[PDB]
Amino acid sequence: SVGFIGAGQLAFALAKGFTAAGVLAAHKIMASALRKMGVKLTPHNKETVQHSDVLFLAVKPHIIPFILDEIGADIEDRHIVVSCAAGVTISSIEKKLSAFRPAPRVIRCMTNTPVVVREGATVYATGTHAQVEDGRLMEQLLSSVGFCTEVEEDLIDAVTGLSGSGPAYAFTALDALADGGVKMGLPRRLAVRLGAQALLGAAKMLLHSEQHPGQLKDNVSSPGGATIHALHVLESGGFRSLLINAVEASCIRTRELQSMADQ
Amino acid sequence: NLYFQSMSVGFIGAGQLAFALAKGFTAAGVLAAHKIMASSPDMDLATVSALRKMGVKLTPHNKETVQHSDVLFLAVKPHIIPFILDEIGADIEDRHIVVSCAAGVTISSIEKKLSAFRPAPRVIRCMTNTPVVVREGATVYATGTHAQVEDGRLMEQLLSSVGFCTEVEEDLIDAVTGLSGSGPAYAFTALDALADGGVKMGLPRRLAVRLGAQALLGAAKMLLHSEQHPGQLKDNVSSPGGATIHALHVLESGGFRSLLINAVEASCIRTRELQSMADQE
Amino acid sequence: NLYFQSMSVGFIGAGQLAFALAKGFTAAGVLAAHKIMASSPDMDLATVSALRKMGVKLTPHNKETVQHSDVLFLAVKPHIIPFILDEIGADIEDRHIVVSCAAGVTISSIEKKLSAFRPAPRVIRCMTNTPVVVREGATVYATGTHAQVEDGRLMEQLLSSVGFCTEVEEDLIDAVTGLSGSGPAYAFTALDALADGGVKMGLPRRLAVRLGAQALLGAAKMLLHSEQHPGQLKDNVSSPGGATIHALHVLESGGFRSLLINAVEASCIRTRELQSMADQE
Amino acid sequence: SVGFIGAGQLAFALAKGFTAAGVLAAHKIMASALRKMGVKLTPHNKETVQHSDVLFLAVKPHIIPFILDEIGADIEDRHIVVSCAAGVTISSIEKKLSAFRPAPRVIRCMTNTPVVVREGATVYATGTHAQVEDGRLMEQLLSSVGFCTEVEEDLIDAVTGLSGSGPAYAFTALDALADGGVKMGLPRRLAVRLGAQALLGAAKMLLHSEQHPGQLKDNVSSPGGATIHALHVLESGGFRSLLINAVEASCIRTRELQSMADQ
Amino acid sequence: MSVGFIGAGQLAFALAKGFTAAGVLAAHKIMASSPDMDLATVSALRKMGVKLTPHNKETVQHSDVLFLAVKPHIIPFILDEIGADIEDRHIVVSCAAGVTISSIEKKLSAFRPAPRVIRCMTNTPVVVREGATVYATGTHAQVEDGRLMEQLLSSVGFCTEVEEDLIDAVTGLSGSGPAYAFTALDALADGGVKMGLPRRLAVRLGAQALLGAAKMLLHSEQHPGQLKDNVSSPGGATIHALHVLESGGFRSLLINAVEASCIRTRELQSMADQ
Repeated sequence: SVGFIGAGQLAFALAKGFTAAGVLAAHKIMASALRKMGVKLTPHNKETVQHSDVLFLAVKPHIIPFILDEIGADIEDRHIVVSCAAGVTISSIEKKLSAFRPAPRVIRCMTNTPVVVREGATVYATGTHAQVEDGRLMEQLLSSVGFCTEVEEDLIDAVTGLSGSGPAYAFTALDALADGGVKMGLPRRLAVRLGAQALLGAAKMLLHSEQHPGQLKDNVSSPGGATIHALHVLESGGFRSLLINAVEASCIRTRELQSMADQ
Repeated sequence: NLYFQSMSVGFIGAGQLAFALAKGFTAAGVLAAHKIMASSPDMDLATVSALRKMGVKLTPHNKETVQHSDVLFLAVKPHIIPFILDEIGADIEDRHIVVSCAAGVTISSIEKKLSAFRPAPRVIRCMTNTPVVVREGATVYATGTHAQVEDGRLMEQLLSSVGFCTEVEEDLIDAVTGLSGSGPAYAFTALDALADGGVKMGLPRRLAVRLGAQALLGAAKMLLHSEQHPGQLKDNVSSPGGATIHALHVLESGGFRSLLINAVEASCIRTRELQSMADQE
Repeated sequence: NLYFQSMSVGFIGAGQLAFALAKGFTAAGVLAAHKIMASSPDMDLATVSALRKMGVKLTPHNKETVQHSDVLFLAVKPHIIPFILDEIGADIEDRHIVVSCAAGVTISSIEKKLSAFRPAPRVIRCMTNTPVVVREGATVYATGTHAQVEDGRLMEQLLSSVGFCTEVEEDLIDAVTGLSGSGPAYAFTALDALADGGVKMGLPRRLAVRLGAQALLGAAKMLLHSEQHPGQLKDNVSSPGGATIHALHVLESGGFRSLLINAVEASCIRTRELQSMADQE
Repeated sequence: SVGFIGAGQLAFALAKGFTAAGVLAAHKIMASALRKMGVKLTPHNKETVQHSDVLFLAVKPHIIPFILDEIGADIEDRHIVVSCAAGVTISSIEKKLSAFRPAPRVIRCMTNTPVVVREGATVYATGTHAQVEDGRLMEQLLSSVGFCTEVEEDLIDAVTGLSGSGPAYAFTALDALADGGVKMGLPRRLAVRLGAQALLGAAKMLLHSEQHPGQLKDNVSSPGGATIHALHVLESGGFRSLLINAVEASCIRTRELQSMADQ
Repeated sequence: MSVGFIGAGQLAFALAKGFTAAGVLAAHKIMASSPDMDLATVSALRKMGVKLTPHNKETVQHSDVLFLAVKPHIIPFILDEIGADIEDRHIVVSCAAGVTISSIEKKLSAFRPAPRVIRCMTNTPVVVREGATVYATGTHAQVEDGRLMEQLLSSVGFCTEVEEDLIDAVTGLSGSGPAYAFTALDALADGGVKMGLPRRLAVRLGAQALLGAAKMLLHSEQHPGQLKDNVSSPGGATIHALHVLESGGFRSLLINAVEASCIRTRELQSMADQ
């Protein structure tokens, strides 16, 4: 049994991904188009906690404690509490929950919206009292909707900057690539389709290759060709540096949010 | 569905594109490796020996590839095409469909050269990309004057086995080159850079490369499976005050969007130049 | 609908905002001009004499405005608010709703000052903008500790007569200031620049000003009447190879988008500073 | 009776605008959601021309002649031919049509998509054989869906750069303003609503004022305030120059398209 | 002596207002003609005492000195309209942007030989009698014509004779100059408002600062760099501010403007000479 606290864009994404995986029946999950896929709903978080065994929390960082205060009394020995809330630290969750019952089993998750098409990127960190089997169960569950691996909690800020914010970098890139295609005479719908297919195929090539991305870049840029001409104009605008800047900005903002959680 | 489990394919050229197409086609099961022959001027390349291990037939003689083939792919550097056409023109038969992947080389230029030998050559111009090697390529094609309707149908069936494929008017192919032709190199560059940023912020390189590649693959699949605008998805995922909208602002401040427009335009314009450089000679 | 055709409104301040609100309210017919009183320290301003011609009552004495009013708008420079509250605090009655439009001045700071005199002051914080003068303003409000539910309802009815109006949590008002508070100045700047571009390309200035203002008004109305994303509308209107997508590229190359993000952020941050500068004193 | 040749985004926009104006009944217009509002449809341009008195042409520039060749024989004395096609010159239309019948009555229109909410910006130029009453009828028709005025044909390129492309500049601006609002903590939907309302209100203020936009800027920027701080950061990025660059780029591209028409 | 204006735009008004404010001409001796005269320009000119008429030929018949202050591409049309009405007594003074003495003489010479033509590059501050004007004399202008022109244009500001091939550069500098100043003053006022000044005071102080600095330079033998040195105390506010101007290439932007305006003027002279 799984539950969600928050019905944001990441709650639906995970529920859609889990049900599409066939790893969970839609009626064994309740949250606090969901009904269309057969997801029980409620406006009282206490009802989800009662229902749940593994319990997800999807809320804004500054909202989490209020759910914890409300449900803290109902956390049982059986519960694994999995927080996806951006910037909320394991420490802040355990401190709240330990006021009610000692040894809350807490896992901190950093996932992304492509779990909705089962191509997510997820990392997780295990809390003070999570047993070894809890982390293994987490990895098996989140592996059903994409890549999943364990990290130390102090890398989640960096992961956020890369694969957490990554999809938005890609949506920005795909909008611009389609603008470029339209400038050069392509219909908008075809430009969006072609750019998305190019990025998907390149990403899969890299994941299926043992080679460096620079190596694949080299392999595809013929001497004097169209592609190396285009790579030059990327380089002249500092394209690489902007993506480094982005990962860094999102990571650093996550640290500022983690500090507000730990205040 | 058209029956072609018994047709032969040839590549003039044995480089990255010929390898990627042969690998994708055989992995799709639509062609048996022994029905594929590729010819290379320098048969000491890495792509050549990998074609051998696949079971493709390799030869130094372009005429042998022609005599083997029903579908004939031209996958050589562009300024080589006029010499290849002179070399094999008299070996083109009525059965041949000639599929040019040479960037910028136009249908008219190919038909002009081949018409000197036998009238009505069946020519298709293709714009595809290396991710056909994992069957996720992006392919467009344009059909020539003497290409029968069934030739375009066969073309689309074959290239759809290794990725997206659709027919366009020839005058869009230069723009497609700037977008999905060059597209994978833009993504490889972005992925190297994203991984550098992950490493700067403390991730191991191997994990940074894996995470950034998975983010890009997932985002692209989301867009393809959504009816929605990429701006709508950007809005959907960017929580107020959060890490992502902070990172998007630093992308905007460097003109990130404009660089990708610049790239599509430059690749397209260079493709037009190569085509005009061709015809001046 | 709440009956208030018989309540009196007062403005502390008689500047641009007080004029714009009085003009919008009277043009909406929701208030008669003689039910409005405004007080100014310098009654030699242009806004003062225009208020006179409208039929608004003008006075130099802030206490007289308070004794006249049921709804009391504070529309003065921000660092003036502490002195005004000291001056009129003992004149606040149980009937008064105090509506602060002072940028950055927080509900807590106002309630602290007014609580010294009479407990439970009814305070609402407003963030509105000058286009209320043509009844197309953008207004948000936040209700204070002692504001009854009906006070927020009355507030929204009144401010909705002159534009969009909705209730927010107080901690969004700084961001609203950066966006719709300052927004009209960003548009005036853009319209001057657009007109310069029209004149450069040969249009008469008067026509350039009219065309650019109409383009902006129409585009904004389209967005408000569409469910769609502004990126979707940008895609809808940008024909392949056309004039508009060429112009969008030059906007992107200068980081146009990032400048507007920078502007919203700077106005918001300055608004936070003014609020913190307040409380340090 | 009115007809449309092309069912692009501008054909629907005009038909939606005319029907919303009550200046035309939807069934007195045919094109070559339209049926939903009661607009007769057909795939043969010759059928619209037969049906029509005033005849609009909405097609890509490089497509116009093919409609003219197809319908040229059917143009009658009664017809006013109104081209909205981007970059297609009066000269290129009259030259094609005069091969069939002398003295075609041609008007060249530069309108924009906000005609769909009856806030368009339209200019028109009258051709060699348009009578005076034709231009007056045009102005009355296009005034029902926004501002309309006559110009010389050699200003249409400039108008395109300003009010033709203008709405896209505004959609770009509104997306960025909403990104800024979201960065500073606002929900996306509220940020989009507030920014659009701010731009609409500012534009209306300017249209209802006799004052200069600089004058309204001055009137609203209080000393030391939030707004003048934000205006400074616009100025430091050359904000004004980018909008000049845009009007110029769209105008110049229109000239290049007019040259392809006149080749 | 009497003066005519073909054209009633901002520059013909400025000259007419300046000439009348100077008293060198009684306004009833001034005629202006336009096919569509601005609503406020009619009332201002009529209250000024300026005779108004829609027919360019009435202006010509009325005038001894005849200013042409119209959009450049209109000029060939004007010259063909009035060319037959030019007499020996006429001095034709062109203010039209980039219209060359050659293009005017070629047109006028078709009607009567030896048209007396002067080309003028003036600016709008003639309206407050602080204009900057240069002029070039044409092939058949007599020596006394140039003298009369300089005496007239000196009544409303600085005036000196130049070779015609410097008028493009003069356009870039003093012709366009006032607009550079108006742009500068708006920005300086934004800066004053940013730092806490009321808009009205900021506008007044910046305009007064510019006026006084320009007068200092005019009344000085000294280099502008030398005046900059005299007012910049060590470590002070002013040298700090000059540094941030330097870091943005302030000087280069003004050189760019002069050059761009000059070069645009040459493009307009080519169109006239086409």
